[PDB]
Amino acid sequence: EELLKMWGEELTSEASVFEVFVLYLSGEPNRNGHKVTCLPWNDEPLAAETSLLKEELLRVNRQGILTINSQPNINGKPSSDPIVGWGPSGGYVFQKAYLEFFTSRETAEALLQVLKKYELRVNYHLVNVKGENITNAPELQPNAVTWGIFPGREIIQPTVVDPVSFMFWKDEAFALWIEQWGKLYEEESPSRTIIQYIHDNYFLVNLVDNDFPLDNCLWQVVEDTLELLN
Amino acid sequence: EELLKMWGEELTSEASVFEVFVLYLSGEPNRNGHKVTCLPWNDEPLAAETSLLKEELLRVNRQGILTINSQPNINGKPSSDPIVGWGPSGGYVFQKAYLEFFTSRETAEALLQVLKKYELRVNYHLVNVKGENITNAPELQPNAVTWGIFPGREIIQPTVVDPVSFMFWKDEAFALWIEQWGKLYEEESPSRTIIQYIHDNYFLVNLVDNDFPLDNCLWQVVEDTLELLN
Ligand SMILES: Nc1ncnc2c1ncn2[C@@H]1O[C@H](CSCC[C@H](N)C(=O)O)[C@@H](O)[C@H]1O
Ligand SMILES: Nc1ncnc2c1ncn2[C@@H]1O[C@H](CSCC[C@H](N)C(=O)O)[C@@H](O)[C@H]1O
Repeated sequence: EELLKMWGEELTSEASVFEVFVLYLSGEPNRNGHKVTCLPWNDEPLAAETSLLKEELLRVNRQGILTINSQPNINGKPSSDPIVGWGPSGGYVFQKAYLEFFTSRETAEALLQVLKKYELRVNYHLVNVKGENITNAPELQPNAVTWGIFPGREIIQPTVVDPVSFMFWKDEAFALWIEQWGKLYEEESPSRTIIQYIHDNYFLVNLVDNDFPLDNCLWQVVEDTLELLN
Repeated sequence: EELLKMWGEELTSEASVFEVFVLYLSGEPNRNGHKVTCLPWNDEPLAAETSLLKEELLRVNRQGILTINSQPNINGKPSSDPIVGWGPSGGYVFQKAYLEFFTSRETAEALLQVLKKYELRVNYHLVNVKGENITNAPELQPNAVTWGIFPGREIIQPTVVDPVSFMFWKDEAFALWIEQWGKLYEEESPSRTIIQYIHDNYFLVNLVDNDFPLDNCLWQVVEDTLELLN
């Protein structure tokens, strides 16, 4: 009853879903006065590194690019930074920019068309519930996205985007629609209709911008998809 | 006969050894008109990254800090750079500054005294033929000194300074004096005296500055040792 109170008692349209993600990312309550304190993929409030890319995420989600995971790029910041720092003291820490999101088939086709402009810079991975796995991943090999350099030590790379492990995550990612939000609504409801439509027709998408020394391209990539579509 | 022609037919003093290293590092011939084209540890001309730190090495060796291996610090330069670049195209490549050298016991004690000022920033390792291994190495663990970040890929760290492997290199490093320069001179020669003295009384020393984003400290560390000594 508390989940169904924050995610809306009944969805009017896709817009309702778009708002549930925008109200998770902003601090604002819905029209009923309740904050979206979690989503099926998160169960938590955001980690503090998202403070670096909040407005951007607001803008992206307001369009229907439904982000479920993210990362700022970090260019060798002090390992003591309370926002991004980790590991032993006196080192440096690094990140690639990363974005994980669901999309409509229409927006997925517009994104595949725009990713031709960014092919070598951005690793991408689109998939849907029937398969149709599309990725530019080198030989289906991991991509490092977080690492740290520490005094007297080897490099530590704690975090990766593996195209093989993503295909096990896919099975959670799409089933968390029906199993935790669909089964929350009535069987025959237009709400269930909406959620079953999103369970079937949407693409899960992952992007990684490999140029961590530069400004993040992923926001311009999505602006370029909304240009092409609009 | 060709080695003994370039390393000098007979050493007057330690100064003679100091000059053989300075004439390896500069392009200049000795007083006899012959270039030092190699040393016992190298068998080759320098790699092009030394162009970035030549004058510095000239200055260091002119004092008796006999460098046998070195590296500039590199802060995420294009992986396509003909000087420093390596691996797949479109990535970034990184280095810590590194210096490997022999020293007199007097200069080794002056360096141990000055390394107290740089303790956390500079990894150091001194050793001599009897043992007397001194290092600040974390739990006797490797230190990364070269690495690269490439699109779609994990980090590659091709090059390390391992405090355990250094103790196998030690046995070459000191024996290459007697086995390739000492046995080049006569048995009873003052030249053999000189080389046996350097085979026994000198310390092999390795330093690594871990702050690759900053200007290299190692040159000021050696200036600080020549201040203390002088
Ligand atoms: N709905 C959502 N949209 C965008 N980002 C989200 C999100 N829910 C969680 N996140 C973010 O996803 C990230 C998980 S942590 C990612 C790993 C970490 N940056 C590393 O350094 O290895 C956090 O920043 C979290 O705030
Ligand atoms: N006598 C000497 N003094 C100082 N440096 C030397 C030297 N003889 C060789 N070198 C240097 O030692 C280095 C060996 S290559 C070191 C590894 C490489 N920089 C990496 O990126 O992993 C070369 O730069 C070479 O020019």
